[PDB]
Amino acid sequence: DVYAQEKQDFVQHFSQIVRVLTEDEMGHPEIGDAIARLKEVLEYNAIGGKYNRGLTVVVAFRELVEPRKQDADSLQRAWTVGWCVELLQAFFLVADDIMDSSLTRRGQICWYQKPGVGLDAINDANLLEACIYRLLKLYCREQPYYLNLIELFLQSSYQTEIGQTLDLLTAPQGNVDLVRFTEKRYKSIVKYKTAFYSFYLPIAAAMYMAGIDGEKEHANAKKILLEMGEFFQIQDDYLDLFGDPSVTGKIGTDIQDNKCSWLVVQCLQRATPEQYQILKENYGQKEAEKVARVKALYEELDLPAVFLQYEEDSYSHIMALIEQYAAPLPPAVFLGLARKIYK
Amino acid sequence: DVYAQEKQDFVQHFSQIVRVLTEDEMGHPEIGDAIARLKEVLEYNAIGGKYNRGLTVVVAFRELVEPRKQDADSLQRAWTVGWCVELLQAFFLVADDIMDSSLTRRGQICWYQKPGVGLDAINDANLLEACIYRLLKLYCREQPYYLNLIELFLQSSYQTEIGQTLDLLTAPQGNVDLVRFTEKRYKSIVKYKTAFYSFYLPIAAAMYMAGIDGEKEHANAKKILLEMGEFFQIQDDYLDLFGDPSVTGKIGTDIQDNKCSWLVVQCLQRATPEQYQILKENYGQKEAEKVARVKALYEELDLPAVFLQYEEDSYSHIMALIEQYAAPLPPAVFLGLARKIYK
Ligand SMILES: CC(=O)Nc1cc(-c2cccc3ccccc23)c2nc(/C=C/P(=O)(O)O)ccc2c1
Ligand SMILES: CC(=O)Nc1cc(-c2cccc3ccccc23)c2nc(/C=C/P(=O)(O)O)ccc2c1
Repeated sequence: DVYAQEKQDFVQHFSQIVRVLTEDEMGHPEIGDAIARLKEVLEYNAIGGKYNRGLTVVVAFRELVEPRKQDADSLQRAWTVGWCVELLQAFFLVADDIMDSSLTRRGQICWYQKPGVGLDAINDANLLEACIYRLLKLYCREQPYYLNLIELFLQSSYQTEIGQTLDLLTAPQGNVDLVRFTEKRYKSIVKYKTAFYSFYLPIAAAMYMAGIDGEKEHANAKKILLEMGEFFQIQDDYLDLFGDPSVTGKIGTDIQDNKCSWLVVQCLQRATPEQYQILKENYGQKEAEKVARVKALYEELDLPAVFLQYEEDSYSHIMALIEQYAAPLPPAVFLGLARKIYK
Repeated sequence: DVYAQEKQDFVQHFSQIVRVLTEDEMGHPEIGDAIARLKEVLEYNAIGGKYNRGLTVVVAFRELVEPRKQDADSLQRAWTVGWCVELLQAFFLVADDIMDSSLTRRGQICWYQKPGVGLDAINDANLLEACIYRLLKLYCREQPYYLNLIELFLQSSYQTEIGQTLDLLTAPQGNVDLVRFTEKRYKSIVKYKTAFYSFYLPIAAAMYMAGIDGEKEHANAKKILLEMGEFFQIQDDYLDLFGDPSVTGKIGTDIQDNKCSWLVVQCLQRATPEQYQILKENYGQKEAEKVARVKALYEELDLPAVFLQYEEDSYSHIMALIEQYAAPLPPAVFLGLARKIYK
């Protein structure tokens, strides 16, 4: 498995990334302390996840470039670009965790929750973002796709932030309103908040690294990748509730947290005025009594079967997209990822 | 006065900036709400200040470019780049206000303190940052200084964030330690936190817009501009305490807020072990009794005269820098600004 293989050389490349990002401290000892803090931030925040978005950059680079044109240097840049994706994510997670008052991330305490950190994590989240562009400069400045990468990370930050704004408008911190939890609104939040950076960004960055810079190829890649993104989030919402917590490594939280899960959208789409009332009361409460009452309504409305039919239809449609829009890219670029996303 | 003049056309250009930044909503009504929120953010945060950094871009552009080469379009871009500086600042202020738990900014309630906003201002601060690069793309993508501007805003965000990290390490939220309040540390905080974006960035952006892209000219501009920045912050710390609040439009806060003011650095530099003890007790307290006791120690240590001698020496040195490093730029570029900074 292309991913499992690559994981070692990718994670060992983090040591280099940090060394390089703490190198300006040598010529400027004045900022040494801030750099020392920068090291803590990266070491805590960029490490610990599965590195799936970062690894997509590498996997795609290897499938888009001739093994002859995959010299030591190209690879060093490929791992760096994957790391910039992880850095982009680490920045939205640090920030999101502050914004949603989260306690834990990847099982460990959120960076902002650490004693001594707090709201100083806001500046930390900005520093993780700064590193993206610092790395792009250090590794890619002489490459023709340099401006291309800069722009894509930028466009992706804005897409995500715009997505976050939409999500923050939909489910406010102290407001319960299932009215604005529509299918049309859900797909948008997922497109802007998740899909762009999670799916478009990693292949898109490898495409540019391979010299595939065409507006249309990118648009074809985007057509496919955004749809995969839509399925991924819908699956994440399903696995949050109905998913066995052993394999996933997560416990049900969407219901308590008033989140705009696909389940609630579907529940709202298919409900009698009386069925809507029960959810109105139970959804959003930190009481196992009410949390179990919501799962009982989803079950009654046969949503686990509305999802199974959706996963069946989605995989079908994604293959129909791959057939239609892969060319001239190798279908393996999208098939490798689809394999990971669907079961 | 070059600034006072320019202010009108600059502030009227904000209407265009917002129109342009809310234009993607027309082709994507899905995100309309987020864009509507983006409008609130810009309208509140980017408007209300003196626009001094933004106006420096314009003033410098006008002094670096031949009036013949100052066509309608060049000007539209010049006002946009000035606006990107204001947008850069609006982003550090929104974030800083959250980080330091500030109540008011420019007399009005901090954006995060507004009912319904709160920590959602973190995402807002990120959106103001996104707009910089969105504008640069919309107005400057066909220009040879395009990558140059992108990079400078990026380098300046990181410089500022690195500065912020240093400042957050120096004076922690619940920790009183005057030991790390050194001259060497103060100059660094000021260089990274304030000087780079406030002084280098605006002239530097106009330089690139004028086709002055040389590493050495920029380094010469930087030599001068960073020194001006050092004087500006030292003056801001002085005016915070000893300055008449009518002309300034601010009331003394540094002492209560445990801030690494130049005054405290000087007080610490020139103090008997007994004089240090009095400050140790009084500095950082929300009690008019202790706040007045600190101002009495600064007064006794003749710091208002240590500042007057410093302002005398600084203006002298800044002129010696202008003589030495202005060429081939017109000295008026730096003299116009120095005029504004010194009395
Ligand atoms: C059927 C199924 O459970 N699929 C599946 C597939 C992936 C996934 C794999 C490869 C590339 C990706 C590229 C983009 C998005 C996802 C992926 C996946 N990723 C994560 C990310 C962890 P982190 O890196 O945040 O710490 C979590 C759960 C996942 C589940
Ligand atoms: C002797 C003296 O008080 N000088 C003086 C000069 C300026 C200043 C002028 C022009 C360009 C600049 C460019 C960079 C920095 C400062 C300046 C100045 N700016 C501000 C910024 C306000 P805002 O725009 O935050 O809302 C506040 C006080 C100021 C005082």
